[PDB]
Amino acid sequence: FGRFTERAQKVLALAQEEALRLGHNNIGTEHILLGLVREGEGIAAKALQALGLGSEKIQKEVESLIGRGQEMSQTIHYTPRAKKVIELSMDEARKLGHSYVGTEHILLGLIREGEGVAARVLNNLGVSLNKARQQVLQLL
Repeated sequence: FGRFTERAQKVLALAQEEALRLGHNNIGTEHILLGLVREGEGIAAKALQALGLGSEKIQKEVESLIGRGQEMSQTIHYTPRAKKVIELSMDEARKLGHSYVGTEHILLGLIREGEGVAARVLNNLGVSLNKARQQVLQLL
C-alpha cells in the first residue's frame, strides 16, 4: 500500500507476531497497538509509555478482550479496522509532512480511527483517544 519507517514496519511485524502468538486469526487494531508499544523506541511507543501504557498493561487488557489462544498459524490478515488504521496512518503521516508512515502515524491513525479493540483497550486503561493523540503530538 504505502511506505513505512523501519520502526513502523517493526510495529506492524510485531502486530503480526502478537496476533500469531496470541493465536488470533487476524491482526486487529489491538495488535497494532501492541506492536506500537512493543517496538519500544518510536514516538508511538514513547507516547504510549508516557500515557502509562506498557506492553503488559495493554497485553493484559487485549487478552482480557480477545482472550487467547487457539494459535493455528495459516497466514493471518489485517482486520478491516486495522487496514483502516493503516490507511489512516498514511494520512496522518501525510498531514505531518511525511511520505513514510512512522509509528507516531500508525498510533495517530489508530487513535483517529478510534474504534475497535485497540481503542477500547486505551479506553479500558483510562486513556482517552484525545489524551493519546495529545501525547503523540507533544512528542512530535
